[PDB]
Amino acid sequence: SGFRKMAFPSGKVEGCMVQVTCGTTTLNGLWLDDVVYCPRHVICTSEDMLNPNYEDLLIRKSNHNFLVQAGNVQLRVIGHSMQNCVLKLKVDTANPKTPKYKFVRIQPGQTFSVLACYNGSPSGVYQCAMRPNFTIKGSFLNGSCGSVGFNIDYDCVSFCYMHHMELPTGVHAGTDLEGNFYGPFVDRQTAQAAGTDTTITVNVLAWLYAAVINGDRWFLNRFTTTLNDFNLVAMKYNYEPLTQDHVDILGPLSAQTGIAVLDMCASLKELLQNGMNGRTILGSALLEDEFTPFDVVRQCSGVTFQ
Amino acid sequence: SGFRKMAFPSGKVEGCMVQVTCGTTTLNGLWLDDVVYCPRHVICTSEDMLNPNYEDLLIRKSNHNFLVQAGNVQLRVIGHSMQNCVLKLKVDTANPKTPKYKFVRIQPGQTFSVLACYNGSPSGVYQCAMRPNFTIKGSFLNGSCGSVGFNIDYDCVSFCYMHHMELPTGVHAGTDLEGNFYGPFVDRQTAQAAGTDTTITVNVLAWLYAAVINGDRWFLNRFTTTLNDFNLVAMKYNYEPLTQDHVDILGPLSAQTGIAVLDMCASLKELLQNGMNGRTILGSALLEDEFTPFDVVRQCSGVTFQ
Ligand SMILES: *[C@@H](O)c1cccc2[nH]ccc12
Ligand SMILES: *[C@@H](O)c1cccc2[nH]ccc12
Repeated sequence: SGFRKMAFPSGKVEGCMVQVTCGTTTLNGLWLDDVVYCPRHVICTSEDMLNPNYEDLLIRKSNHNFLVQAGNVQLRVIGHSMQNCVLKLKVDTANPKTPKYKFVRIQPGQTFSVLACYNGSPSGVYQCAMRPNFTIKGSFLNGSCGSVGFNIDYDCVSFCYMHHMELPTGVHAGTDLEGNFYGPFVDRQTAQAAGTDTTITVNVLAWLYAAVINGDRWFLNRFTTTLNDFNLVAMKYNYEPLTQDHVDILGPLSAQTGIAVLDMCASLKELLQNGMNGRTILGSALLEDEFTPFDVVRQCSGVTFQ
Repeated sequence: SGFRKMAFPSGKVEGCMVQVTCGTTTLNGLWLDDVVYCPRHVICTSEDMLNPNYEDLLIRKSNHNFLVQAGNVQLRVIGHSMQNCVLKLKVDTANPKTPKYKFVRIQPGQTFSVLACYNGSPSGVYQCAMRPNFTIKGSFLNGSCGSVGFNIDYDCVSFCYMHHMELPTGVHAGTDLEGNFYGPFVDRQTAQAAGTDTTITVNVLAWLYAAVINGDRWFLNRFTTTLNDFNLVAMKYNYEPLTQDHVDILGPLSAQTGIAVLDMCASLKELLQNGMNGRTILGSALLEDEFTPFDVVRQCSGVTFQ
């Protein structure tokens, strides 16, 4: 028992992190096979950081302008190209630590692990969710550009996020590993901002089920509600609508706890309308929305990876 | 910016995890050089699990009774011995992935990373603190015995915890890597229970400083307090006393924020006496006590490891 924000073991990703330097900009790159992936903003100078034409900036570069270091061993760049907002550097050495991997793009509401890095050296690992507004509430300092987010399934690493920048509210924006931004953000200097967010309803319900599995029951009740009536309440409190597919996805947790999904919706309705009245759920005084139904099932049931 | 529960990168520990089977009990072991460390309870059967004499149980064992598997490769046990509550199995192969390491014992109030494992395969990583009552609020299912907790300093892994058992409130107890239990717990079947806990005051103050660094200031005030007057309030709310050494340890964070330590104590006094009145600090509606001053400085300033 217990319930923690749990990241995937990071070893398979640690062996891919390298340092990329170009001019006076140093950031992180991801070394898979004989390609290093990094944010294209590495080719930018401070004056360039206003409205850059990256195609012009890149044609002016030579392979030898890119200094790539894997630990204390230098990698020879032998080609370079741009894909959307990422750069692809061919090096003369395939990474012998390349795991089996995929490049996947995730949905708002999904979670992933982040390996924060600086100067190509991993610093820490933590769990994040992609917000409905396509930002993530990360923990990043300068030099963390190019740190990646990922999930692991058996032995295969699905990379889903590369970090690019911090927005004015302190939240973070980046791309998938094809270089396409999550949300309406750009890698140039603008007044861009997060814009309005919502709470991930199906994840809150999953977490209430985690709580019942772990012995917190004070918020349960005899009442039930209809899906339409719950969704009218979700809308008032800025929760996102609950669909029949969400209900279906919650079936296994409902069957394990014996609590009908619509019954747990009635409990959530009461919690939004009454607050918590000084009590806690799984050590939190707030309704937590950064655990998916899958996250709850891995942690309360117990699957590993190799 | 941002502030997350952040674990150390787990790769160096993943390469040490193995599976140990004896009879019908399977759990995790830690393989360093040519020794595998695991809980001595592995030699116990269900009837033995009432008041076992482990010295008798162990003399009845042969090396060949211990099946040790590193991935899908079997390790030959060539010796065995008991140290306090851990078992030490000599194998015929030194682990080529052995990091530089130390066995350290930590203090209540300190934090560490936990690599949860099952069948010798790492499952997830998360951050924990050692509670004042010598338990930890972990996330563990059956088969997680022998999972370890650790910190990393530059390239050196300081192992501080091996997991043994779950107590009736759902919290967890284990040993240091010398096999000495944290707190008044034993590896036999009793009615043992956690017993009363307190809140780690210096860690709460560190986290308030993290919040100010990250832009949360609503809880600040002009007031100050004396150390004795704060400690009278800490005692009412079951917080642990604040010492002059705690004040000294908070000096760097105080100097960075310009907020005197005793001023931040006056803020904490107000928060205990008034609650939070519907607001949050670093995304929490509770006063968080599982970040040390060191944790705040690594994350709000930014050190890595190799
Ligand atoms: C580094 O990830 C990056 C990418 C885009 C824009 C930007 N500005 C400062 C760093 C940075
Ligand atoms: C496995 O860590 C362990 C250690 C002591 C007592 C005990 N009971 C069930 C598992 C276990």
